[PDB]
Order: sequence, then C-alpha cells, then structure tokens
Amino acid sequence: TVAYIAIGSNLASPLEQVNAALKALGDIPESHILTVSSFYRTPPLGPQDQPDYLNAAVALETSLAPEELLNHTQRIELQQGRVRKAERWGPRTLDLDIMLFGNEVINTERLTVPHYDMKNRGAMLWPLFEIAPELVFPDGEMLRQILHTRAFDKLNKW
Ligand SMILES: Nc1ncnc2c1ncn2[C@@H]1O[C@H](COP(=O)(O)CP(=O)(O)OP(=O)(O)O)[C@@H](O)[C@H]1O
Ligand SMILES: [Cl-]
Ligand SMILES: [Mg+2]
Ligand SMILES: [Mg+2]
Repeated sequence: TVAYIAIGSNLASPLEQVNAALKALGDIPESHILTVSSFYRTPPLGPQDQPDYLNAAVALETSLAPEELLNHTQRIELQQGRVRKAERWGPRTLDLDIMLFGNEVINTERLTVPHYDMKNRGAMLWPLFEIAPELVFPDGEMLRQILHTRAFDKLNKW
C-alpha cells in the first residue's frame, strides 16, 4: 500500500531534524520510501516571532496496517521530535501526519484518513502534487481539482 506522510518542522534550523526523520521513516519495518518531495517554506502563524515551518511529503510503500504505521510515526516523533537545547530538551518540533493510506477511508479514535484538514493546506497539497500530480482521493476528488478550485498561492522551496 502507498501511504503519503506529511512532514513538518518549526525548528529554527530544521534540516537536520527533518533528515533524521526521513532516515527513520525509511527504517520502518515492512516499508520503504518511494519518493520525497522538495522542502517547502511557510511563514509562522500569527506572531512573527516563530520560525518558518518546513513542510514536505513522503510516499511510503508499506505492508503495515494503518494504525501500525501510526505507531511507528509516533515513535519517531518521540525519539527524534525534540531537540536538546543548552540545559533542557525542547518541546516537540517534528510532526508526522498520515495524509492518505492507499485508497482507504479511516475513522477511528486514533486515525482520521484522509487527514481532516489537508484540503485547506497548501503546505500539504503542494508537496503532494509535486510527487503525485494525478492523485485521486478515496471519494473521487482529484488533488489537481482541489488545487485548481482553491487557487492557493505557491510556496517557496526551503
Ligand atoms: N492522519 C493522522 N495522522 C496522524 N495522527 C493522526 C491522524 N488522524 C488522527 N491523528 C491523531 O492526532 C492526534 C494528535 O496528533 P498531533 O500531532 O498532536 C495534531 P497536529 O498534527 O499537531 O495537528 P493537525 O492534526 O491539525 O495537523 C494523535 O494522537 C493521533 O491519534
Ligand atoms: Cl521556489
Ligand atoms: Mg499536523
Ligand atoms: Mg500530527
């Protein structure tokens, strides 16, 4: 099954964390990376104080069940999602979300797939469109259609 995973980091200098996460994704059992999108920059929410967000999309071929994959992405967030500062570990700065899982619709306590808000997020749709321009959602909506309808501004690469 082809799973699409959204990667985000709002660390001030996020490249090393993102690469560590990408490597870890490739190490997930019964799985392997098919392709990785470019890295996209989005300004912080509200207050300009915060760092920009680095966003990307990964296509992962996997024979794991959806919630088994979530266990692994959540493990990676616990293991690599926080960065040590001088005398303290920082908060979680890495976010791994399952955008799509094959052509499956999932609605459990732990999982909502397709991701509940992805159709509102250029930070998700643009990197996904780069790696899967012909993508069709479970309900028959096309990724191209969503982008065409909303006419989101394009995001700058990192
Ligand atoms: N498609 C999906 N991918 C990942 N987690 C998901 C998910 N659908 C539901 N969840 C649930 O989302 C819960 C909260 O995850 P968080 O990472 O804290 C939300 P977030 O990603 O910061 O915001 P967002 O969901 O608005 O993108 C998890 O405990 C997980 O069970
Ligand atoms: Cl660009
Ligand atoms: Mg998220
Ligand atoms: Mg998340």
